[PDB]
Parts: sequence; C-alpha cells; structure tokens
Amino acid sequence: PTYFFTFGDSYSQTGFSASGTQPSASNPMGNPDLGIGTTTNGPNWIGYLTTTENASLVLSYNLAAGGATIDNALVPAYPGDLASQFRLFEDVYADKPASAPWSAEDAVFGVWIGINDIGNAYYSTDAETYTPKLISRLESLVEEVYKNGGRKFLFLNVPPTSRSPLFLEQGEEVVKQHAEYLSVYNENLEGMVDDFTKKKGDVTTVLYDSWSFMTKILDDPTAYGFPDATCINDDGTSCIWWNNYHPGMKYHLLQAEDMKPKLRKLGGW
Repeated sequence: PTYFFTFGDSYSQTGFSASGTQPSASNPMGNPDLGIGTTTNGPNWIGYLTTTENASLVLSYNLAAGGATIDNALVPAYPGDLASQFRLFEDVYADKPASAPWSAEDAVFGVWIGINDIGNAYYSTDAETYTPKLISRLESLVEEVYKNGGRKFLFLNVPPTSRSPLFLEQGEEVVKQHAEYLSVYNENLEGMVDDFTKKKGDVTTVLYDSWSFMTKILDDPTAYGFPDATCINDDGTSCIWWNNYHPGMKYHLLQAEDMKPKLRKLGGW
C-alpha cells in the first residue's frame, strides 16, 4: 500500500485520532468515517485522493488540525500547529510500527500549510524578509521526516483565500494586501521545494499549484457548475464556499481530480 501522511490546517482536517481506528485495506481513512470531520460537508481533498482518485491502495494518516500555523514561535494561533503535527508523527508513526510499516518507496508526506500564517501576519510583517523564516521552519520540519527515511513529498501552495467571502468583506485593498503577501509566500515555497529536491537528489516531490487551480474556478465559476464566485452554501456543492473561509466538497473533488495526474509519480494515483 501507499502510506499517505498528511499535515495541514482546516482545509485538510478530518478529525483523525492516533488512538482511533487505524487505516486498513477495508478502512483506508482509519477514523472517522470518510466524509466526516471536514470543512466541506463531505469528503475533502484527502478523502477523495485516498478513496476516489486512488490507482491502488492508499492508507490515510491525516494529522491536519483546524487553525494550524507552521510554528507558534513564529505566527501563533492554536496548539496543534504544524510543528506539533510533526511531533505526533515522530511519537507514533516515524519508527515504522506494525500498524504503519512504511518505507521510502511507499510513504508519501503531504503538507498544506500557510493559509493561517498569511491570514494572521499579512498586515503586520514584511513578506520579503518574514516569509523566508516561515518557509525555513517548514523545511526544518520536513527534514525530520527525511531523517526518519521519508523520500516522497507533496506540497500544496496556498490558494486564493484573499477572495474568500471573509476577506472580500474587508475591502478590495485588504484583498490586495493579503494577495500580494500570499504571492511572496508561494514564490518562496516553490524555491524551497526546488532547492530541497536538488540538494537531496534522492527525493520525489510535487508542488501542486492550488492557487492557479482555484483561481481558474473563481474567474469562471459557471464553467465548473457554480453560479458565481462568492455565494456560500453549507451543502458543499451549490457554491464554491461551504462557509465564509472554506470551500465545499465539490471544490475539493475538482481539486483532487486536477491533482491525480500530477501525483502519478508519488505511487498511489
């Protein structure tokens, strides 16, 4: 099987507990049931990659936690920052236990972080000098998994949360300030992933440009079956937005479909 360990924020959360039912062939998410615990009204991108877009057996260990930032020593928010998710991984799965006997050839580490770091710091920090600190801390966490023997990595860049209803309501100049800051973060993320890839020489990496994908939908919503780019519906399917800051299940399914061909080199797609 492919062991898919994920790390991130509310765009990735499912409510998976390390003490809940663990992933197996008959139950690849482990816990909770597929479609529960998300910000989408249904499966999220991880549920869809694991159970709908998979080419072979994928087992999902999803450590993402709502509200997470990279490290509370930089931009703080909630206790379950990315650093704490890596610590949970180190405590339970890093040593390849019988419940998750992974190897360099069959483990994929997916990270989707930055929404909240940017969301909280875009007006109070200098993007050009501050976002390298965030990205360097992300890289140091990734190095912990590399030391454990991880070699396959998936990074998603930050999507245009500047154009969520929550931000649009703050005025176009705030949308722009946030978007400009976000663009610098994503450029630095790309640089780091490229540099890591070249320096190690023995890793398989994907940088998934969620920003451009979601932007395409926001720019032409009706081509994707949405009536406009701003409406909210908690059914997760009628609108792009499930709530004012989170996209719904239909969006996540469209993203997972977009991702599938780009993930073929990682082993489960």
